[PDB]
Amino acid sequence: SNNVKPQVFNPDNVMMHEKKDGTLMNEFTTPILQEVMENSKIMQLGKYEPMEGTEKKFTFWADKPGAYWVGEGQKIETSKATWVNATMRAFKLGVILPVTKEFLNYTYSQFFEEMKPMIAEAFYKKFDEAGILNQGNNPFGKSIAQSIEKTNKVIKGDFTQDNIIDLEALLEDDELEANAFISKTQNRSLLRKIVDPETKERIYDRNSDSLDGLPVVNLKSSNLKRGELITGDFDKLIYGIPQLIEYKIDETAQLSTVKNEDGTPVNLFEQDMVALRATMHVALHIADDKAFAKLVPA
Amino acid sequence: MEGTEKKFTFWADKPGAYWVGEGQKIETSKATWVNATMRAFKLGVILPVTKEFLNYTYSQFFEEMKPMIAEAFYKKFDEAGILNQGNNPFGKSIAQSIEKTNKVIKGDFTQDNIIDLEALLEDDELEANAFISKTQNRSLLRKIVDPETKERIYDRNSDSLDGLPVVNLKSSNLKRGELITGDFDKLIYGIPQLI
Amino acid sequence: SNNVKPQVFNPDNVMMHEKKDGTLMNEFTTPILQEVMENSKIMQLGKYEP
Amino acid sequence: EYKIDETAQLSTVKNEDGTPVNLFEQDMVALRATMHVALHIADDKAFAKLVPA
Repeated sequence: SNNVKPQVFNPDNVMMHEKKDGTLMNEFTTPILQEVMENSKIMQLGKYEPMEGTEKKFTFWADKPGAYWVGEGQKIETSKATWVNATMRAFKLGVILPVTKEFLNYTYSQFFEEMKPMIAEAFYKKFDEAGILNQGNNPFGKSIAQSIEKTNKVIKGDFTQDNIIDLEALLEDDELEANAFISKTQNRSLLRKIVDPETKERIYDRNSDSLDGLPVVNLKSSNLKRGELITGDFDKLIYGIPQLIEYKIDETAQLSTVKNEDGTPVNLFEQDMVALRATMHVALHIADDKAFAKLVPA
Repeated sequence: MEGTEKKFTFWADKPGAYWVGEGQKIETSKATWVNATMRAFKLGVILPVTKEFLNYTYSQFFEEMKPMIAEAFYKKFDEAGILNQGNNPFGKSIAQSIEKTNKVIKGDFTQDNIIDLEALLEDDELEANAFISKTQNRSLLRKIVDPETKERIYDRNSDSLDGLPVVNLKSSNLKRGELITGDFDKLIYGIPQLI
Repeated sequence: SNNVKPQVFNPDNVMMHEKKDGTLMNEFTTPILQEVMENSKIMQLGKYEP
Repeated sequence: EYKIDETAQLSTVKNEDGTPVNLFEQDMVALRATMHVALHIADDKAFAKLVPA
């Protein structure tokens, strides 16, 4: 054939040195980032739990023995202890980034080293929005938002010291104490304008991002609406990581998920291409479905 | 700037990620970047003088006019880039961007409206940095009071509103009822040639 | 997609860590052979030829 | 001889939709074993058999 025009791909996920209009992309000015990389908020709030396999077992006390009053020479009676069990399993995150090897020579030599940070953020966000918000095809049967929905442990109404005290009070009604708040940064407008009419002191630190003395953590997600606030005992949210992010770089595989213009699968050896594969195994457990409560606009 | 134009490359998309079953196919995703560019324009004026005037009437005229020419340029630049006035040459200004994104409040000066006006930036994960004001707003700004605590948000001692600096335009185009908020690290200015 | 249930295969010769009912095979015990493996009878009886 | 491979395609095993199994996309491993072996019968008369009627 000796067809020298560049290859069209579907989807257009391949990075390329040459465009189909004939533009050839030398002297490329390396992009810069208007942002800082986000952490996992679950790895921030929750409790880490070492986990060697893809599954883990927990056992807890449930009943404690009694005692009796006995007269001299009366028969002493018996009593019984009891325990209960819980379990969590892991799921796998992954992505592939394909590159034409001209691109990696004549346009952006460092490309994969600059993607490695940006891949981690993508995994962390996928994990947080599953485990906090029940979003993004949550693989676990478990989340904060789903715990709240099964307990119906929800407050309705406006951000007020009235409703914010009631929100935390809803946890000690189950003999738990709140440890943090989850909110959407859009809504510190509302927290900034509530004050006690009696003592005339404000509940929210604009300076420290503390609400009612507890720390506030902000989600970047769009799924948590402005009027909504969540609180809980986050030591009851347990996570594990059987496999820290592993990267493989591959110069010879076939990618079936990207197709050539003629419909053939992309072959990395035969078409002179490279790809990066990242995978991570991550596990989530809500230790107590009652430990979380939500305030919602009516 | 090292010439009359500047150019910037910024990342525009992060790569996705997928939940993958046991032995299921992993899917692909891409990064992306976007380009922006900034160009200069020229300001100028000429001041003609009769030689008799410069000899007999006012010898230092040009040395003393230089400061006033400089001020005339700054007031032309500001009125083009803050407002959209003075037959603005550039593609866009703040008042252009506010009409396009429609981040405007209709209302009187109240603590609620001053807080909502900043909340219009928190909508988009941006934090307000300063205010731009008419100086004849000070009659309105000083009578804003918190009804519970009776705190006043305009610090008379520091020309500071809600703890943010206010900066005053001295132009006829910004009306007695109007106030502007932003993150001014997003204004970029360059000067290829000083006066 | 984000489809998390395990991959079905045909002929189904692939070894997998989890079953389609969701049983993850953690804490698995290494099998032990019931008989003992057979040698080649040809290699026992025949003449070798380098 | 044993060769272990982490990236090749297998064509003889197919996914639920009928696609071949790509070991790289699907995060898999395969062991290939091969051997060469040869046979000769120096005299075909040297063997005899008893068979039921």
